[PDB]
Amino acid sequence: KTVLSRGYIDNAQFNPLALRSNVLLMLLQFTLSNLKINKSSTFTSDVTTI
Amino acid sequence: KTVLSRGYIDNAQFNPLALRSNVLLMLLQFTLSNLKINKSSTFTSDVTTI
Repeated sequence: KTVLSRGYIDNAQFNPLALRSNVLLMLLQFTLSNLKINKSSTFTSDVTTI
Repeated sequence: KTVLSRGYIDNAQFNPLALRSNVLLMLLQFTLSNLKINKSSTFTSDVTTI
């Protein structure tokens, strides 16, 4: 319910007519919520079995 | 009962001998009442399935 839904839609509903746009925005938020660098951390040598 | 009817006929009658004039005046009022400009308004789309 990112756009074109608030103000008339019910909490339990979604509007199929505006599906693609809302899906697009949700994916966009998913993408933006991951823009970060993969820092390296400390390491330990393992001695456990295989 | 615009003309020729003020104090000549009863409140429940209409003058049959002055019909043309009264009709003409009534139409004239009808015409003058519609002298307006059809202004625009806020157009919008509907997200409804209809």
